[PDB]
Amino acid sequence: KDTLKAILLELECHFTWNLLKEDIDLFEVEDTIGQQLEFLTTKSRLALYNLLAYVKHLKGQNKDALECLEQAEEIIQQEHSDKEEVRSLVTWGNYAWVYYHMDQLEEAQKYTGKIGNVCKKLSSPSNYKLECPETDCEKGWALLKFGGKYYQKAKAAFEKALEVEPDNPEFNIGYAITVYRLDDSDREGSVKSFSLGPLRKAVTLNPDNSYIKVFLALKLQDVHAEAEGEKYIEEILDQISSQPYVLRYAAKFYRRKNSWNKALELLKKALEVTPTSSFLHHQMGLCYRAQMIQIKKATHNRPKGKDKLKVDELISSAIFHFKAAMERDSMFAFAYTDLANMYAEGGQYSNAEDIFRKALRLENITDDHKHQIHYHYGRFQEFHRKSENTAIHHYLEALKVKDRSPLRTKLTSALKKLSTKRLCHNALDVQSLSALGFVYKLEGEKRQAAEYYEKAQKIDPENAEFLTALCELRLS
RNA sequence: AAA
Ligand SMILES: [Mg+2]
Repeated sequence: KDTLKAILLELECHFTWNLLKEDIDLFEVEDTIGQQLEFLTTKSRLALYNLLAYVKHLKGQNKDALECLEQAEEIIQQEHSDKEEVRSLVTWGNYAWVYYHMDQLEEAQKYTGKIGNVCKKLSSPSNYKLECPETDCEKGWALLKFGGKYYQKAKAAFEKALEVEPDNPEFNIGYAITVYRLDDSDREGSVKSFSLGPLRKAVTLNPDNSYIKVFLALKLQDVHAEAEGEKYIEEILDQISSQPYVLRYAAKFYRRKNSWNKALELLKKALEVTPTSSFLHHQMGLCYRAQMIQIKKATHNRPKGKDKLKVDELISSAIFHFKAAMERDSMFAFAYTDLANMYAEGGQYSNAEDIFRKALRLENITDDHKHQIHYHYGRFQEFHRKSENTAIHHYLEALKVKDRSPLRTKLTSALKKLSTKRLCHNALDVQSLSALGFVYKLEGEKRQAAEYYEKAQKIDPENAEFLTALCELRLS
Protein backbone atom coordinates (compact mmCIF):
# COMPACT_ATOMS: atom_id res chain seq x y z
CA LYS A 1 0.00 0.00 0.00
CA ASP A 2 2.84 2.44 0.81
CA THR A 3 4.21 1.65 -2.64
CA LEU A 4 0.92 2.86 -4.16
CA LYS A 5 0.87 6.09 -2.15
CA ALA A 6 4.42 6.76 -3.37
CA ILE A 7 3.44 6.21 -7.01
CA LEU A 8 0.47 8.57 -6.73
CA LEU A 9 2.77 11.48 -5.92
CA GLU A 10 4.79 10.80 -9.07
CA LEU A 11 1.76 11.21 -11.34
CA GLU A 12 1.20 14.43 -13.25
CA CYS A 13 -2.30 15.70 -12.55
CA HIS A 14 -4.36 18.10 -10.45
CA PHE A 15 -3.62 16.22 -7.22
CA THR A 16 0.12 16.78 -7.62
CA TRP A 17 0.02 20.38 -8.86
CA ASN A 18 -0.47 21.96 -5.41
CA LEU A 19 -3.87 23.43 -6.17
CA LEU A 20 -4.86 24.36 -2.59
CA LYS A 21 -8.61 24.61 -1.96
CA GLU A 22 -8.12 27.43 0.57
CA ASP A 23 -7.03 29.85 -2.15
CA ILE A 24 -10.43 29.87 -3.89
CA ASP A 25 -14.19 29.97 -3.40
CA LEU A 26 -15.02 26.34 -4.28
CA PHE A 27 -18.61 27.13 -5.28
CA GLU A 28 -17.62 29.97 -7.57
CA VAL A 29 -14.99 27.95 -9.36
CA GLU A 30 -17.31 24.95 -9.71
CA ASP A 31 -20.04 27.24 -10.99
CA THR A 32 -17.93 29.28 -13.43
CA ILE A 33 -16.25 26.12 -14.78
CA GLY A 34 -19.75 24.89 -15.51
CA GLN A 35 -20.45 28.17 -17.23
CA GLN A 36 -17.25 27.99 -19.26
CA LEU A 37 -18.36 24.60 -20.55
CA GLU A 38 -21.64 26.12 -21.78
CA PHE A 39 -20.41 29.50 -22.90
CA LEU A 40 -16.70 29.38 -23.67
CA THR A 41 -16.52 26.81 -26.44
CA THR A 42 -12.99 27.87 -27.31
CA LYS A 43 -11.57 26.28 -24.10
CA SER A 44 -10.76 22.54 -23.77
CA ARG A 45 -13.77 20.49 -22.63
CA LEU A 46 -11.44 17.67 -21.61
CA ALA A 47 -9.43 20.11 -19.44
CA LEU A 48 -12.48 21.68 -17.83
CA TYR A 49 -13.94 18.28 -16.90
CA ASN A 50 -10.62 17.11 -15.47
CA LEU A 51 -10.55 20.30 -13.41
CA LEU A 52 -14.20 20.16 -12.47
CA ALA A 53 -13.64 16.64 -11.19
CA TYR A 54 -10.80 17.79 -8.96
CA VAL A 55 -12.81 20.73 -7.73
CA LYS A 56 -15.72 18.44 -6.90
CA HIS A 57 -13.36 16.24 -4.91
CA LEU A 58 -12.24 19.32 -2.95
CA LYS A 59 -15.92 19.75 -2.07
CA GLY A 60 -15.82 16.18 -0.74
CA GLN A 61 -17.98 14.87 -3.57
CA ASN A 62 -15.86 11.99 -4.83
CA LYS A 63 -18.82 10.23 -6.43
CA ASP A 64 -19.60 13.21 -8.69
CA ALA A 65 -15.90 13.65 -9.37
CA LEU A 66 -15.72 10.20 -10.95
CA GLU A 67 -18.77 11.11 -13.04
CA CYS A 68 -16.90 14.14 -14.28
CA LEU A 69 -13.89 11.95 -15.08
CA GLU A 70 -16.24 9.68 -17.04
CA GLN A 71 -17.37 12.66 -19.14
CA ALA A 72 -13.67 13.27 -19.83
CA GLU A 73 -13.19 9.68 -21.03
CA GLU A 74 -16.09 10.24 -23.42
CA ILE A 75 -14.51 13.47 -24.64
CA ILE A 76 -11.19 11.67 -25.06
CA GLN A 77 -13.01 9.14 -27.26
CA GLN A 78 -14.68 11.99 -29.17
CA GLU A 79 -12.04 14.70 -29.65
CA HIS A 80 -8.84 12.68 -29.24
CA SER A 81 -9.53 9.27 -30.80
CA ASP A 82 -6.07 9.34 -32.27
CA LYS A 83 -3.65 9.97 -29.38
CA GLU A 84 -6.28 8.41 -27.09
CA GLU A 85 -3.93 6.76 -24.61
CA VAL A 86 -1.72 9.80 -24.13
CA ARG A 87 -4.68 12.19 -23.56
CA SER A 88 -5.93 9.89 -20.82
CA LEU A 89 -2.98 10.25 -18.43
CA VAL A 90 -4.29 13.31 -16.54
CA THR A 91 -7.83 11.89 -16.41
CA TRP A 92 -6.37 8.57 -15.24
CA GLY A 93 -4.29 10.43 -12.65
CA ASN A 94 -7.37 12.05 -11.15
CA TYR A 95 -9.07 8.63 -11.23
CA ALA A 96 -6.31 6.92 -9.30
CA TRP A 97 -6.24 9.75 -6.76
CA VAL A 98 -10.01 9.92 -6.37
CA TYR A 99 -10.38 6.14 -5.94
CA TYR A 100 -7.51 6.24 -3.43
CA HIS A 101 -9.47 8.80 -1.39
CA MET A 102 -12.50 6.47 -1.44
CA ASP A 103 -10.30 3.66 -0.10
CA GLN A 104 -10.76 1.62 -3.27
CA LEU A 105 -7.08 0.77 -3.32
CA GLU A 106 -7.25 -2.16 -5.76
CA GLU A 107 -9.16 0.04 -8.21
CA ALA A 108 -6.77 2.97 -7.74
CA GLN A 109 -3.89 0.69 -8.65
CA LYS A 110 -5.64 -0.40 -11.86
CA TYR A 111 -5.28 3.18 -13.06
CA THR A 112 -1.65 3.78 -12.08
CA GLY A 113 -0.69 0.55 -13.78
CA LYS A 114 -2.71 1.68 -16.77
CA ILE A 115 -0.64 4.89 -16.64
CA GLY A 116 2.61 2.99 -16.18
CA ASN A 117 1.94 0.87 -19.30
CA VAL A 118 1.57 3.97 -21.50
CA CYS A 119 4.76 5.50 -20.11
CA LYS A 120 7.13 2.69 -21.19
CA LYS A 121 5.24 2.31 -24.47
CA LEU A 122 6.38 5.81 -25.40
CA SER A 123 9.33 5.42 -23.04
CA SER A 124 9.54 8.71 -21.19
CA PRO A 125 12.52 9.04 -18.81
CA SER A 126 10.00 8.77 -15.94
CA ASN A 127 8.03 5.70 -14.87
CA TYR A 128 4.67 7.39 -14.17
CA LYS A 129 4.57 10.63 -16.15
CA LEU A 130 5.11 11.78 -19.71
CA GLU A 131 6.19 15.35 -20.38
CA CYS A 132 3.82 16.86 -22.88
CA PRO A 133 2.98 20.38 -24.10
CA GLU A 134 -0.81 19.78 -24.02
CA THR A 135 -0.50 18.72 -20.38
CA ASP A 136 1.73 21.68 -19.57
CA CYS A 137 -1.07 23.74 -21.12
CA GLU A 138 -3.80 22.11 -19.07
CA LYS A 139 -1.54 22.67 -16.07
CA GLY A 140 -1.22 26.36 -16.92
CA TRP A 141 -4.99 26.82 -17.03
CA ALA A 142 -5.70 24.99 -13.76
CA LEU A 143 -3.06 27.13 -12.07
CA LEU A 144 -4.62 30.34 -13.40
CA LYS A 145 -8.00 29.32 -11.99
CA PHE A 146 -6.57 29.09 -8.49
CA GLY A 147 -5.81 32.80 -8.53
CA GLY A 148 -3.14 35.45 -8.15
CA LYS A 149 -0.77 33.24 -6.20
CA TYR A 150 -0.33 30.82 -9.09
CA TYR A 151 0.19 33.17 -12.04
CA GLN A 152 3.97 32.76 -12.24
CA LYS A 153 3.65 29.00 -12.04
CA ALA A 154 1.01 29.26 -14.74
CA LYS A 155 3.28 31.44 -16.91
CA ALA A 156 6.10 28.91 -16.65
CA ALA A 157 3.73 26.03 -17.57
CA PHE A 158 2.74 27.74 -20.81
CA GLU A 159 6.39 28.59 -21.39
CA LYS A 160 7.17 24.86 -21.16
CA ALA A 161 4.48 24.06 -23.72
CA LEU A 162 5.49 26.89 -26.04
CA GLU A 163 9.08 25.60 -25.80
CA VAL A 164 7.90 22.63 -27.83
CA GLU A 165 5.33 24.36 -30.06
CA PRO A 166 6.00 28.14 -30.04
CA ASP A 167 3.35 28.54 -32.73
CA ASN A 168 0.46 26.57 -31.26
CA PRO A 169 -2.73 28.69 -31.26
CA GLU A 170 -4.02 27.21 -28.03
CA PHE A 171 -0.65 27.50 -26.31
CA ASN A 172 -0.27 31.14 -27.31
CA ILE A 173 -3.67 32.11 -25.97
CA GLY A 174 -2.81 30.65 -22.58
CA TYR A 175 0.53 32.42 -22.36
CA ALA A 176 -0.83 35.69 -23.71
CA ILE A 177 -3.69 35.73 -21.25
CA THR A 178 -1.30 34.87 -18.39
CA VAL A 179 1.14 37.67 -19.23
CA TYR A 180 -1.90 39.93 -19.59
CA ARG A 181 -2.98 39.21 -16.01
CA LEU A 182 0.61 39.57 -14.75
CA ASP A 183 0.43 43.02 -16.29
CA ASP A 184 -2.28 43.75 -13.74
CA SER A 185 -0.64 41.85 -10.88
CA ASP A 186 1.67 43.32 -8.24
CA ARG A 187 2.05 46.62 -10.06
CA GLU A 188 4.55 49.01 -8.50
CA GLY A 189 3.05 52.11 -10.07
CA SER A 190 2.59 52.71 -13.79
CA VAL A 191 0.94 50.23 -16.17
CA LYS A 192 2.65 47.19 -17.62
CA SER A 193 2.18 45.97 -21.19
CA PHE A 194 4.49 42.99 -21.57
CA SER A 195 1.44 41.16 -22.95
CA LEU A 196 0.96 43.35 -26.00
CA GLY A 197 3.27 41.27 -28.22
CA PRO A 198 2.06 37.82 -27.10
CA LEU A 199 -1.53 38.96 -27.59
CA ARG A 200 -0.65 40.23 -31.09
CA LYS A 201 0.73 36.79 -31.79
CA ALA A 202 -2.10 34.97 -30.02
CA VAL A 203 -4.65 36.83 -32.16
CA THR A 204 -2.88 36.18 -35.47
CA LEU A 205 -2.84 32.46 -34.60
CA ASN A 206 -6.52 32.52 -33.66
CA PRO A 207 -8.39 34.47 -36.37
CA ASP A 208 -11.93 33.52 -35.42
CA ASN A 209 -11.34 33.78 -31.66
CA SER A 210 -13.14 36.87 -30.31
CA TYR A 211 -12.24 35.95 -26.73
CA ILE A 212 -8.50 36.45 -27.19
CA LYS A 213 -9.15 39.51 -29.35
CA VAL A 214 -10.91 41.40 -26.57
CA PHE A 215 -7.73 41.30 -24.46
CA LEU A 216 -5.67 42.89 -27.24
CA ALA A 217 -8.28 45.64 -27.45
CA LEU A 218 -8.04 46.28 -23.68
CA LYS A 219 -4.27 46.17 -23.76
CA LEU A 220 -4.32 48.72 -26.58
CA GLN A 221 -6.53 50.93 -24.40
CA ASP A 222 -3.95 50.70 -21.62
CA VAL A 223 -1.24 52.04 -23.92
CA HIS A 224 -3.29 54.97 -25.32
CA ALA A 225 -4.20 53.36 -28.61
CA GLU A 226 -7.87 53.62 -27.72
CA ALA A 227 -8.77 54.26 -31.35
CA GLU A 228 -7.21 50.98 -32.56
CA GLY A 229 -8.75 49.17 -29.59
CA GLU A 230 -12.31 50.49 -30.07
CA LYS A 231 -12.27 49.44 -33.72
CA TYR A 232 -11.33 45.96 -32.58
CA ILE A 233 -14.29 46.12 -30.14
CA GLU A 234 -16.76 47.17 -32.85
CA GLU A 235 -15.55 44.33 -35.09
CA ILE A 236 -16.12 41.76 -32.36
CA LEU A 237 -19.59 42.98 -31.38
CA ASP A 238 -20.74 42.88 -35.00
CA GLN A 239 -19.16 39.40 -35.28
CA ILE A 240 -20.52 37.68 -32.14
CA SER A 241 -23.65 37.73 -29.96
CA SER A 242 -24.49 37.00 -26.32
CA GLN A 243 -21.16 35.47 -25.39
CA PRO A 244 -20.78 36.62 -21.78
CA TYR A 245 -17.03 36.00 -21.75
CA VAL A 246 -16.63 38.44 -24.63
CA LEU A 247 -19.34 41.04 -23.85
CA ARG A 248 -18.00 41.56 -20.34
CA TYR A 249 -14.55 42.64 -21.50
CA ALA A 250 -16.07 44.95 -24.11
CA ALA A 251 -18.13 46.35 -21.20
CA LYS A 252 -14.91 47.01 -19.28
CA PHE A 253 -13.48 48.75 -22.38
CA TYR A 254 -16.45 51.06 -22.67
CA ARG A 255 -16.57 51.61 -18.92
CA ARG A 256 -13.03 53.03 -18.81
CA LYS A 257 -13.89 55.31 -21.76
CA ASN A 258 -16.69 56.55 -19.47
CA SER A 259 -19.37 55.19 -21.85
CA TRP A 260 -21.25 53.82 -18.84
CA ASN A 261 -24.67 53.33 -20.47
CA LYS A 262 -23.13 51.32 -23.30
CA ALA A 263 -21.22 49.29 -20.68
CA LEU A 264 -24.45 48.73 -18.75
CA GLU A 265 -26.17 47.56 -21.93
CA LEU A 266 -23.46 44.98 -22.67
CA LEU A 267 -23.28 43.74 -19.08
CA LYS A 268 -27.06 43.34 -18.78
CA LYS A 269 -26.96 41.31 -22.04
CA ALA A 270 -24.20 39.09 -20.61
CA LEU A 271 -26.18 38.88 -17.38
CA GLU A 272 -29.34 37.26 -18.80
CA VAL A 273 -27.02 34.49 -19.98
CA THR A 274 -24.87 34.13 -16.86
CA PRO A 275 -26.74 35.95 -14.05
CA THR A 276 -24.65 34.75 -11.12
CA SER A 277 -21.29 36.06 -12.39
CA SER A 278 -19.22 38.02 -9.84
CA PHE A 279 -17.30 39.57 -12.73
CA LEU A 280 -20.51 40.98 -14.22
CA HIS A 281 -21.94 42.18 -10.88
CA HIS A 282 -18.72 44.00 -10.02
CA GLN A 283 -18.56 45.71 -13.42
CA MET A 284 -22.22 46.79 -13.04
CA GLY A 285 -21.63 48.35 -9.64
CA LEU A 286 -18.57 50.12 -10.99
CA CYS A 287 -20.73 51.78 -13.68
CA TYR A 288 -23.34 52.92 -11.19
CA ARG A 289 -20.67 54.35 -8.87
CA ALA A 290 -18.99 56.26 -11.71
CA GLN A 291 -22.31 57.75 -12.86
CA MET A 292 -23.06 58.60 -9.22
CA ILE A 293 -19.69 60.33 -8.90
CA GLN A 294 -20.21 62.30 -12.13
CA ILE A 295 -23.31 63.84 -10.55
CA LYS A 296 -21.65 64.64 -7.22
CA LYS A 297 -18.82 66.43 -9.04
CA ALA A 298 -21.39 68.38 -11.04
CA THR A 299 -23.11 69.47 -7.80
CA HIS A 300 -20.06 70.14 -5.59
CA ASN A 301 -20.67 67.08 -3.38
CA ARG A 302 -24.16 68.21 -2.32
CA PRO A 303 -26.85 67.31 -4.89
CA LYS A 304 -30.34 68.77 -4.57
CA GLY A 305 -33.69 67.68 -5.98
CA LYS A 306 -33.82 64.86 -8.52
CA ASP A 307 -30.01 64.73 -8.37
CA LYS A 308 -29.96 63.65 -4.73
CA LEU A 309 -32.75 61.25 -5.64
CA LYS A 310 -30.78 59.83 -8.55
CA VAL A 311 -27.53 59.61 -6.56
CA ASP A 312 -29.24 57.58 -3.79
CA GLU A 313 -30.67 55.23 -6.44
CA LEU A 314 -27.26 54.74 -8.01
CA ILE A 315 -25.76 54.02 -4.60
CA SER A 316 -28.41 51.43 -3.77
CA SER A 317 -27.94 49.74 -7.15
CA ALA A 318 -24.15 49.78 -6.82
CA ILE A 319 -24.56 48.22 -3.36
CA PHE A 320 -26.87 45.48 -4.73
CA HIS A 321 -24.28 44.41 -7.30
CA PHE A 322 -21.15 44.68 -5.12
CA LYS A 323 -22.97 42.60 -2.53
CA ALA A 324 -23.91 40.09 -5.25
CA ALA A 325 -20.30 39.98 -6.39
CA MET A 326 -19.24 39.41 -2.78
CA GLU A 327 -21.81 36.71 -2.08
CA ARG A 328 -20.90 34.77 -5.25
CA ASP A 329 -17.12 34.83 -4.68
CA SER A 330 -16.02 34.91 -1.04
CA MET A 331 -12.43 35.41 -2.21
CA PHE A 332 -13.22 38.47 -4.37
CA ALA A 333 -11.36 41.16 -2.38
CA PHE A 334 -12.54 44.13 -4.45
CA ALA A 335 -16.18 42.99 -4.13
CA TYR A 336 -15.70 43.60 -0.37
CA THR A 337 -13.86 46.92 -0.57
CA ASP A 338 -16.26 48.41 -3.15
CA LEU A 339 -19.29 47.21 -1.19
CA ALA A 340 -18.00 48.68 2.07
CA ASN A 341 -16.88 51.91 0.38
CA MET A 342 -20.35 52.28 -1.11
CA TYR A 343 -21.92 51.62 2.31
CA ALA A 344 -19.62 54.36 3.61
CA GLU A 345 -20.73 56.83 0.92
CA GLY A 346 -24.27 55.81 1.78
CA GLY A 347 -23.64 56.56 5.44
CA GLN A 348 -24.44 53.01 6.59
CA TYR A 349 -21.23 52.73 8.61
CA SER A 350 -22.36 49.64 10.52
CA ASN A 351 -22.59 47.81 7.21
CA ALA A 352 -19.31 49.34 6.05
CA GLU A 353 -17.64 48.05 9.18
CA ASP A 354 -19.03 44.51 8.96
CA ILE A 355 -17.87 44.12 5.35
CA PHE A 356 -14.43 45.59 6.01
CA ARG A 357 -13.83 43.29 9.00
CA LYS A 358 -14.64 40.18 6.94
CA ALA A 359 -12.20 41.41 4.29
CA LEU A 360 -9.57 41.95 6.97
CA ARG A 361 -9.94 38.32 8.00
CA LEU A 362 -9.22 36.78 4.54
CA GLU A 363 -5.97 34.89 5.15
CA ASN A 364 -5.36 33.38 1.74
CA ILE A 365 -5.82 36.25 -0.73
CA THR A 366 -2.65 37.80 -2.14
CA ASP A 367 -0.49 40.29 -0.28
CA ASP A 368 -1.28 42.87 -2.98
CA HIS A 369 -4.98 42.57 -2.12
CA LYS A 370 -4.56 42.41 1.65
CA HIS A 371 -2.64 45.64 1.10
CA GLN A 372 -5.56 47.32 -0.65
CA ILE A 373 -8.04 46.37 2.08
CA HIS A 374 -5.73 47.84 4.82
CA TYR A 375 -5.54 50.95 2.66
CA HIS A 376 -9.29 51.42 2.11
CA TYR A 377 -10.24 50.56 5.74
CA GLY A 378 -7.63 53.04 6.83
CA ARG A 379 -9.31 55.79 4.77
CA PHE A 380 -12.76 54.85 6.13
CA GLN A 381 -11.35 55.18 9.66
CA GLU A 382 -9.71 58.53 8.86
CA PHE A 383 -12.39 60.29 6.85
CA HIS A 384 -15.68 58.72 7.96
CA ARG A 385 -15.11 57.48 11.51
CA LYS A 386 -12.53 60.23 12.19
CA SER A 387 -10.34 57.81 14.18
CA GLU A 388 -6.77 58.88 13.42
CA ASN A 389 -5.41 56.27 15.83
CA THR A 390 -7.00 53.41 13.82
CA ALA A 391 -6.23 54.79 10.36
CA ILE A 392 -2.54 55.24 11.23
CA HIS A 393 -2.53 51.62 12.29
CA HIS A 394 -3.93 50.38 8.96
CA TYR A 395 -1.77 52.60 6.74
CA LEU A 396 1.19 50.93 8.49
CA GLU A 397 -0.20 47.44 7.84
CA ALA A 398 -0.76 48.32 4.16
CA LEU A 399 2.93 49.26 3.82
CA LYS A 400 4.09 46.30 5.90
CA VAL A 401 2.28 43.90 3.58
CA LYS A 402 3.44 45.60 0.38
CA ASP A 403 5.85 48.57 0.46
CA ARG A 404 6.19 49.24 -3.29
CA SER A 405 2.81 49.71 -5.00
CA PRO A 406 0.86 52.58 -6.63
CA LEU A 407 -0.38 53.46 -3.13
CA ARG A 408 3.05 53.80 -1.51
CA THR A 409 3.15 57.62 -1.50
CA LYS A 410 -0.50 58.03 -0.63
CA LEU A 411 0.25 55.89 2.46
CA THR A 412 3.52 57.58 3.55
CA SER A 413 2.05 61.05 2.94
CA ALA A 414 -0.98 60.23 5.05
CA LEU A 415 1.03 58.69 7.89
CA LYS A 416 3.19 61.79 7.94
CA LYS A 417 0.34 64.28 8.08
CA LEU A 418 -1.51 62.35 10.80
CA SER A 419 1.50 61.54 12.98
CA THR A 420 2.73 65.11 12.84
CA LYS A 421 -0.71 66.46 13.75
CA ARG A 422 -1.07 64.08 16.68
CA LEU A 423 2.47 64.91 17.86
CA CYS A 424 1.76 68.64 17.92
CA HIS A 425 -0.89 67.64 20.44
CA ASN A 426 1.13 65.09 22.42
CA ALA A 427 4.87 64.86 21.93
CA LEU A 428 4.88 61.49 23.68
CA ASP A 429 2.38 59.79 21.37
CA VAL A 430 4.18 56.49 20.77
CA GLN A 431 2.20 55.15 17.83
CA SER A 432 2.94 58.35 15.92
CA LEU A 433 6.65 58.14 16.84
CA SER A 434 6.97 54.56 15.51
CA ALA A 435 4.94 55.68 12.52
CA LEU A 436 7.45 58.31 11.39
CA GLY A 437 10.18 55.90 12.39
CA PHE A 438 8.76 53.30 10.01
CA VAL A 439 8.21 55.74 7.15
CA TYR A 440 11.59 57.45 7.37
CA LYS A 441 13.08 53.97 7.44
CA LEU A 442 11.14 53.15 4.30
CA GLU A 443 12.24 56.38 2.60
CA GLY A 444 15.89 55.58 3.37
CA GLU A 445 16.24 58.47 5.84
CA LYS A 446 18.09 56.13 8.12
CA ARG A 447 19.13 58.68 10.70
CA GLN A 448 15.74 60.36 11.12
CA ALA A 449 14.18 56.91 11.39
CA ALA A 450 16.59 55.99 14.20
CA GLU A 451 15.83 59.21 16.11
CA TYR A 452 12.10 58.54 15.95
CA TYR A 453 12.52 54.93 17.14
CA GLU A 454 14.81 56.09 19.93
CA LYS A 455 12.17 58.51 21.24
CA ALA A 456 9.67 55.62 20.96
CA GLN A 457 11.91 53.16 22.76
CA LYS A 458 12.66 55.64 25.55
CA ILE A 459 8.94 55.62 26.31
CA ASP A 460 8.39 51.89 25.81
CA PRO A 461 11.83 50.42 26.63
CA GLU A 462 11.28 46.68 26.26
CA ASN A 463 9.46 46.90 22.93
CA ALA A 464 10.73 44.16 20.66
CA GLU A 465 9.56 45.95 17.53
CA PHE A 466 11.58 49.08 18.34
CA LEU A 467 14.56 47.00 19.37
CA THR A 468 14.36 45.09 16.08
CA ALA A 469 14.02 48.29 14.02
CA LEU A 470 17.01 50.05 15.61
CA CYS A 471 19.11 46.94 15.04
CA GLU A 472 18.24 46.31 11.40
CA LEU A 473 18.44 50.09 11.03
CA ARG A 474 22.10 49.74 12.00
CA LEU A 475 22.60 46.97 9.48
CA SER A 476 23.28 49.17 6.47
C1' A B 1 -12.92 40.98 -12.11
C1' A B 2 -10.20 47.54 -8.84
C1' A B 3 -6.22 51.46 -9.69
MG1 LIG C 1 -14.03 34.22 -11.18
